[PDB]
Amino acid sequence: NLYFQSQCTVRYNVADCSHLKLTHIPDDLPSNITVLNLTHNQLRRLPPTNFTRYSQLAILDAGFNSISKLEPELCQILPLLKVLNLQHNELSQISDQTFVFCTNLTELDLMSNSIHKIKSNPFKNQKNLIKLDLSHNGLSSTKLGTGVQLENLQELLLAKNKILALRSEELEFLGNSSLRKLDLSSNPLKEFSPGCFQTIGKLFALLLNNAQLNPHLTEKLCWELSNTSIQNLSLANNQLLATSESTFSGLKWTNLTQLDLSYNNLHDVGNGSFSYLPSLRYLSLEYNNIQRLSPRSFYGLSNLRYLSLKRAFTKQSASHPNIDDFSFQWLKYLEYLNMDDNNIPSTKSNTFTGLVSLKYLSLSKTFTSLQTLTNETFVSLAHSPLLTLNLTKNHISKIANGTFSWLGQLRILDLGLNEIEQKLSGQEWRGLRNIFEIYLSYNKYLQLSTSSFALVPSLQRLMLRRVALKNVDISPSPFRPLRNLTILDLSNNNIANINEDLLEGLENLEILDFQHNNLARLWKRANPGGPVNFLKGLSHLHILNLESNGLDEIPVGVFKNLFELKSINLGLNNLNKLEPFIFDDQTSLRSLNLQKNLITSVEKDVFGPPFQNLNSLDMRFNPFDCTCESISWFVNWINQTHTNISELSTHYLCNTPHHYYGFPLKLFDTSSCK
Amino acid sequence: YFQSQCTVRYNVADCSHLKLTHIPDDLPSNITVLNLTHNQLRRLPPTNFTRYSQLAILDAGFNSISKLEPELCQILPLLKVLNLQHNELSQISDQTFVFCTNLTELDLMSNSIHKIKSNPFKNQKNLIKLDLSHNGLSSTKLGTGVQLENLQELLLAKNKILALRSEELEFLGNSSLRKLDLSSNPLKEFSPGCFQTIGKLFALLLNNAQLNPHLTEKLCWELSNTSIQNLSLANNQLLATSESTFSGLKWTNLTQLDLSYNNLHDVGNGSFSYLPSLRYLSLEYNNIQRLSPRSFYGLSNLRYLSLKRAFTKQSASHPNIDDFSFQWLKYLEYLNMDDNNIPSTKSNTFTGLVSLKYLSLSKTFTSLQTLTNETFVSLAHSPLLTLNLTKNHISKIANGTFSWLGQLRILDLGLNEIEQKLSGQEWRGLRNIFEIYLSYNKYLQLSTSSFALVPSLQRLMLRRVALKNVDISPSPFRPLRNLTILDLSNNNIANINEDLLEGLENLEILDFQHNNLARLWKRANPGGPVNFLKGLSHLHILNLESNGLDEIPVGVFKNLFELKSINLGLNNLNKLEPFIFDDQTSLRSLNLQKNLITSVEKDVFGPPFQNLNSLDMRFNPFDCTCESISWFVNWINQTHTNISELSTHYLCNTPHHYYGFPLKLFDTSSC
RNA sequence: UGAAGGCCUGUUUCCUAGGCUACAUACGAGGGACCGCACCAACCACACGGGGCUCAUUCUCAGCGC
Repeated sequence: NLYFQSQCTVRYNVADCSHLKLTHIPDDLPSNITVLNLTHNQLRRLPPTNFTRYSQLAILDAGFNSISKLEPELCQILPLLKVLNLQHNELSQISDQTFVFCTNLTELDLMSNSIHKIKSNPFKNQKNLIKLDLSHNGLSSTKLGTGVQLENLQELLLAKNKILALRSEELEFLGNSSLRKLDLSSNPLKEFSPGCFQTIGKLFALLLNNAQLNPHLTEKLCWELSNTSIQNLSLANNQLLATSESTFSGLKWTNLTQLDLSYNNLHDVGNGSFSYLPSLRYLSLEYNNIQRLSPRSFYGLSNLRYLSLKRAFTKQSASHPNIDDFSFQWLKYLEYLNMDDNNIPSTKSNTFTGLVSLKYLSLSKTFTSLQTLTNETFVSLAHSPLLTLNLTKNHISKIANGTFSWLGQLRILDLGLNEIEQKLSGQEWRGLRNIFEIYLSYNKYLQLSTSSFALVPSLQRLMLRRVALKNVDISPSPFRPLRNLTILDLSNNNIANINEDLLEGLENLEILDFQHNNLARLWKRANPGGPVNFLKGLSHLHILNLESNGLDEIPVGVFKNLFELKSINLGLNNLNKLEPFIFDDQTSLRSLNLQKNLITSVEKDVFGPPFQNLNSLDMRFNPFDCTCESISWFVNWINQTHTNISELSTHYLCNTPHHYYGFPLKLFDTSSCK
Repeated sequence: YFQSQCTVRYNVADCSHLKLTHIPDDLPSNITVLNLTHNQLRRLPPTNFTRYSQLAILDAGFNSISKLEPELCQILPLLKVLNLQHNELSQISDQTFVFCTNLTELDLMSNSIHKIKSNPFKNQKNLIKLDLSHNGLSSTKLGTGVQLENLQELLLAKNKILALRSEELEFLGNSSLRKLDLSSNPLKEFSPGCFQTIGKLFALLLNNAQLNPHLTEKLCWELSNTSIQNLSLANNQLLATSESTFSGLKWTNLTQLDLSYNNLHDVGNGSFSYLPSLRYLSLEYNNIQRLSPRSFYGLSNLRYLSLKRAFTKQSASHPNIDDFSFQWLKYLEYLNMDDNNIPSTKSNTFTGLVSLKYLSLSKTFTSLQTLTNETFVSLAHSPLLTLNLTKNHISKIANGTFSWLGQLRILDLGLNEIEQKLSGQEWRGLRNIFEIYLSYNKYLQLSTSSFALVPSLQRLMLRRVALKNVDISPSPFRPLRNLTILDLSNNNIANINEDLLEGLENLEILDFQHNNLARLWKRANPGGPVNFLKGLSHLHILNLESNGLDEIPVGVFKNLFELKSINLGLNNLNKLEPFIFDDQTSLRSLNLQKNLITSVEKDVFGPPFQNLNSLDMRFNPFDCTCESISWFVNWINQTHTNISELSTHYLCNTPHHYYGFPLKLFDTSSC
């Protein structure tokens, strides 16, 4: 799509003029503008005179053009300039006089230009520069001056260049400038001269992603990083195939906080390799090939508070990863441990010993040979105040009675996307006196029973999507004990029969999702038994979704006294007949969806009440009757209501009476009908 | 959806899928058909049909009928065809079919007649096609005297017949059976005289009958000395064959023989020596391991043969057809050989095939990758007329590979990995070529002398081949004086010199889609607007879809008086130069869907609209003002042209007061 | 010259991604004889949009070297 039209859509002092194949600078624009998003055009230069119209510009974005030369007069003509952007342009030379007049500049970007060299003090007048960018413009020396300059610099970026080493002298121009992010990623460094980083005033973060490092190189690097204030350090995308004690020997004189080692094919962690980081707090090990772990692998990290292991262990191949017991006895303050995407065979009897502060534990798709959660696979976690356990995608097939007898402090439990297939006798949840949510969606099937949920009265949420439930109509209802339940998602299970005892006593329920369950027959005027009213006394219902159940007649009385309903979704059904006064008690309705039905007439004795305060209505794809007797009131309401109706003009068509087959509803003439 | 009283038609009252329980009577008395298929009827009282004694064929399939009445026949004396499949009948008494005599076809397929003991078909002297397939029978006996004199097509599939007694078939003494279906019956015995007892037997189907070489040997020894012409043996355990396997067939004028789906493993030496009249043979979906020059010995009269998926799979076990394999099939004319794993063609494989005309090789090879000047020496003595060679991963051809097939007409080379510069010598010798199929290859580099050696070409397909070197003078297509179709489509042609297509006076179809030739058409004109459609006066259908066009030059359609279809969909046309279609008066089809057209004026669309039969211009941001669409909307109100999806896909995206307004609903009076 | 880039056009691939189709299979009702219809679900197939990426040959830079 396009419709970029001729002139650019000018807005409130933000004149975006992207993708217009411009060649000149537009001048007609008001003199009160502060922004010029000139991105994505084919300009050749910026004459500093064609901007005399508006000396009110604040930020200039001229990225994605073919600018080859800037002029010093541009700065003085635009004295209120703060941010400049010239990425993906074709500059080649920066003279000593170019940036002389720009002094209110704070951010300056020159990313994909071609400054192969710089030999001057061109940033002298830049006492307000905060974020300087030079990433990917083919440089070969980090030197940008000879005296202490850029006093208030804050975020320097030098990615994708041809820097070969960091001389001690070619960085001394940062004597008293607090660098808070020094990006140097993807620079083929080969040497770190002594004093290379100590010369900077303050250094906080440092990015050396894709810098082709090796253990020797990073050893020299770390020996040159000591005795500074570094706090974040990343080493992604390297050849750090191994580590030992001497690898990070230099880091002992720093208050390091983060350390990223992702994407290194890190193969074997040496014994005590982190003994020198008693302040590390955020560690990553993602996407590597750790073969084994020993109780010395994490020795000394007595102060960690986060750790990721997502895809950290070797692949499946007959080579299988092996984390031996007592591996985490040192991480006495750890609280989060992601362990997704691994191939650990199963949990041993002491794996998580000593983790007396673990709170959040994820295990999504970490196992290959579990298939059964017995009462001993979690004995190692008996001493951890857990608050979450993500266990999706493990091909779990069955659970034993009292597996979770240990996690007496758990809140959320995730069991979705497995092959659980058993009768929930109710003893599986033994001990979870503090459970708060349980996630069972996407399993094979479960056979509920009267005493299934009796052991977890404090439950508050419950998800049973696509689980193909059975034995759902049993008295008393298995849900009766859950006095504190609020959400229910008993959806996409295909429930043929719903005894009306279900949901009795769940007074606190607020969300009920009951889609794709083919409960059609239950609603009937033919009534083998009196029309079911399972929505008996849930007075706290807000959103009730009964979509795609082949409904064709809602009994009168099912919505009686549910005064707080906010959204009703009855889409994808066969409703055509609408009993009078079905929505008499729904006055707070804010959302109503009856799309994709067989409704032919929209009368007032049904839709008045809900229409009285509606904010959003969706009733498209319906064979409306285009006669004033069937739609006159509706069309009037459409003419005089402020409700948000989506796709009004195109998806409200009458399939009758041919004289109007295709006629837009809103266009229906109503005058001569009374 | 829509159900209601069934949609009655001209004396054909279809009332399917209505969950009926009674028989409708309101229907006229001039009806001849009742398609009562797919309902829930329990039975058919022969009195509720008294209304119309004019019925001719009754279709009561897919119901729950449990009993019919003899009075039904006499109440409906003009009944000819009956159908009761997937019903639940259980017993056929001697009096049920007594009054039906004008019956010709009778079907009782999925009923439950576990037994029949009477002469119930006595009054059936007009029965032609009787069906009893899949109703749980255990004896083919249907009577005791010669009955069903004019029977013609008997079916007995999916039953529990265990053998064919000589006596339990004698009720067909003088009835010419022309199709005796017995598929999927676990036969174990063939008593002597089993088939000779029938008057005449022409075809016989024994599909899925669990046969073995011994069983079929006894069968064939009991089939001799009859008039059988077609015989099928699909889906069996015929794991091997020898000379004695078909020893009995020597006394028959057999014509067809199907052996598909048998895991047929090894053809014995001379195993077909007894069929000097076989004319249509099949061997599909088996596991022939090897072929010997004796494998087809004696079949001196064959005229068709399929080998699709006949050879063993890839596994290190590879099929091997040795040389001189077809020296006996001196009258063969068709040979399908799809889906095999023959490594390559030897130097004598097709020797002796001096009558082969149609040869297919679609996906038969695995290790060809190069068609040299010797892979077809074995075909030097065959008047071929087709060669299907798709899906062989061919990578390159040598000069003069086709120097042998001097009588070929159609050549198929699509769906391969051909990647070379067509120097022009590849087609050496094809002085009679008629069509060449090159679509779906890697890429070809054309040259001035590419097609110079095949002047008699008439069709040419170059779809998705990613052409290069297309603008060279003179055009490589210039020599093809007889070309008619061109399909130079989906190749992305940046530059088209206007010399191309000059002299192809006989061209009728040009397909030029998905080629992003946008720039060529331009008013800015680096060079004068290209007019490659210079003098093709025989053009009928011209498809230039999806090329990012935004301005057609004036003069490109001048004097092409026979154009019948123009497809300019999926472009960026918004501006329409006056009088672009002045010479297109015979236009029958016009497609301008999915464009940026905003106004439809008369000085452009008058002429084409004058005689149009079909127009497609949907998905366009029409201007809903009478100045832009008034004439169009009037024409829509007063024209008989076929416009598809008129009422829903012709919406104005302007001027908001009408955003979404159906075009046809646009009021025009006050303009 | 080569190398390098932003502008429009579009070619291929990749999914994701939706809807619609089509197929077997299943849970149900209801009728029925000793196994045929409606609702629903998932399944895979087919057609077509929609989201990323990778090529095209044009419109124009520079930096030259000589």
